[PDB]
Amino acid sequence: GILQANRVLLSRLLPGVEPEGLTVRHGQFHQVVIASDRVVCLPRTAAAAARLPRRAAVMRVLAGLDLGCRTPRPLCEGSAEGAVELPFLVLSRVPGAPLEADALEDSKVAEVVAAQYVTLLSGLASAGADEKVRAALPAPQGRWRQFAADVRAELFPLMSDGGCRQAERELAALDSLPDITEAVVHGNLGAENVLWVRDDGLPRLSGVIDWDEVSIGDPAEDLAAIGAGYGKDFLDQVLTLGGWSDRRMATRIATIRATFALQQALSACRDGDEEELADGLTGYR
Amino acid sequence: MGILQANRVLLSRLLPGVEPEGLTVRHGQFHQVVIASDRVVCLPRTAAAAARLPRRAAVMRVLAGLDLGCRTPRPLCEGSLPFLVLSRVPGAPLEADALEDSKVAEVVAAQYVTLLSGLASAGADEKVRAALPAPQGRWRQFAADVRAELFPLMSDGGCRQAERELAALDSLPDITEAVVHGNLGAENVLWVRDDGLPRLSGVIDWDEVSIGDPAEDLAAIGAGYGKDFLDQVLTLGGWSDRRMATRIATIRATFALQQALSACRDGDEEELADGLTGYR
Ligand SMILES: Nc1ncnc2c1ncn2[C@@H]1O[C@H](COP(=O)(O)OP(=O)(O)OP(=O)(O)O)[C@@H](O)[C@H]1O
Repeated sequence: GILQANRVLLSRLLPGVEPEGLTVRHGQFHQVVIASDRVVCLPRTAAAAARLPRRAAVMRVLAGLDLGCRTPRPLCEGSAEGAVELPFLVLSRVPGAPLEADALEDSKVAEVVAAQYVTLLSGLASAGADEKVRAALPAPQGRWRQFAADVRAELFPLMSDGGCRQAERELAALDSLPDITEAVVHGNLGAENVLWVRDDGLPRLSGVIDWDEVSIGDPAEDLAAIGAGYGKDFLDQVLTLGGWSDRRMATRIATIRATFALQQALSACRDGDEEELADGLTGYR
Repeated sequence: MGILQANRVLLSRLLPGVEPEGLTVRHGQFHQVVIASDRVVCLPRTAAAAARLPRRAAVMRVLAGLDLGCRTPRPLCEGSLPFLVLSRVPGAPLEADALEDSKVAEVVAAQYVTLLSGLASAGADEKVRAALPAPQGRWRQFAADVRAELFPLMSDGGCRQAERELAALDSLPDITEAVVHGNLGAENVLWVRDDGLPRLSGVIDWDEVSIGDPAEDLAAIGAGYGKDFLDQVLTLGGWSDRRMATRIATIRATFALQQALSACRDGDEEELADGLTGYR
């Protein structure tokens, strides 16, 4: 296993910590070892290792943004960004737990949760128009067109005929999407990546984790994730509070939201997370 | 009234549904700090601190983008009492006792080295240098203050000793290499314990932050944990040269005077007494 394989390095990074007591999250390029107060990114390949210098820069940039909440802060020295490759990257662990959809049935919880989503997304949006932000973050062109290709190549073989027909309709709409490169976009802003304080009172946003797919892009991508997780009414509340309820935006969200389970399945496929692949392919096989 | 009751409107906005009377308040010189579970609310103690709070928020944002190998209080929200909401750095101070174990001591020293290296590296960044204060001849200004305020409280002998110590200060080169925390005592350095060996969580209380001489931070470490542990840090970090040693000793020798001076201004009689122990 990954803990066993990297036991020597982990003993140095986490002195006195028993390897078996730790946990692992699967990424496309990195395996993420989760300790009590910090996480250790271990590159799966040498190409993944060559990515880590850039990742350290990106996480430092995110750590400087005004989002109203925490992000995983790089615990390397600044010079690690100038390396050709790193054998690891350590980040601070964001405290808190996901919010279950249940909590939103209370309309005061819903308001306060929505407002904090708006602070986060407004900060990401404004940060998108900043050249030092734009310089450190990727900004792929025709990502939608290309995502559709990846789905047809990588996921259709795992689907039923009916599934492929369902997915085809969803993917086809994507070619209508404008290529928006305005905001910092998390790219995977499902409920498990948004952490709230385990404290008395109403939910308070602790921070956001798993920035693997972060880019300069379309804010509708993150709003789509929220809609997929929490449904139309909560989304509409976020859009209203944030000033984003125009029909152009609403339409892009709709289009992207219909692909969001496929985005999850594509991720699970590439990082070998079996259960999340099964979840993602629910109703496509 | 009470500070929690007094600030109840703001607290209800910043911490919705959180019972104010369940909170705690602490303070330093400039700020009343309401402590919540994962964050603190900094409120100005004076009209001066109120006017400077925007500036402080700017500095904290810069510090939040530095690679120090640990956490700092991240600005979450600022408004106008002006207020600043910062992330709460988890963990507790390390007691000197723990350093008696040499494996704990090596690991703790190494983590101080990372922190101090990060501060030093950041000091050569002009965007950092521009955002942070950098006073000229701070040690001469201090010396003038000590003579004006403390000498009258001191014996003749005491004044001889202090005058020597202050002379030594003037001899120092006026270094502006590093980000200097400026108040890096044990209580401002927080640790995760009981999960293997101590891990440095983060560092708090950055009100005295500046571009200056890192000997100042190293002096503070020696004050809190003694010369053996400081020696371990200096050796691990490659700072064990004579030049650094002299600067550290010179700064170290002014800690009692620094305490007496601050105690003399805020009328804290017991810290003024402690500070002046040698000098009267
Ligand atoms: N980010 C934080 N995380 C945890 N505790 C904090 C934080 N900020 C402040 N505190 C707590 O509040 C106390 C007072 O804060 P601090 O020393 O920063 O006050 P201050 O008046 O702003 O400082 P100074 O006297 O240096 O101007 C600290 O000793 C600590 O217990």
